[PDB]
Amino acid sequence: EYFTLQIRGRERFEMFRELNEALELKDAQAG
Amino acid sequence: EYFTLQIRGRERFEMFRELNEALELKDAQAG
Amino acid sequence: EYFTLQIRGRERFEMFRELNEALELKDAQAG
Amino acid sequence: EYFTLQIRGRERFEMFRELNEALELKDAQAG
Repeated sequence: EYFTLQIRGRERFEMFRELNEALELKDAQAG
Repeated sequence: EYFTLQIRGRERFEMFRELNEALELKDAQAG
Repeated sequence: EYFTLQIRGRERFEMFRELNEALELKDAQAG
Repeated sequence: EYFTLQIRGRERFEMFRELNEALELKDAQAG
């Protein structure tokens, strides 16, 4: 299930995007 | 400028939503 | 109960510090 | 340079620990 979050500010968006990509990379390997 | 981030998983979405709301509350007061 | 997390990199530390302060401000008011 | 952040609450600590480990895994590979 996918959800969408609206974020205000380019810098804030960049931060959350990096954190989300980091979590997805962790899962793809698992650990 | 608003951006939208697609997140996978209800629990992950809840976490990012709380973090985003926390940052917005901090800004509304400023500090 | 307090815990301590060791973080590598000033920029990363700044980011987590802002996020942690944001969550604490949210709790102090509650919502 | 390593920094230390004091966090209140086991659940909050768990969340930041997962996020920090995710960022470190991303860097170890780079991307």
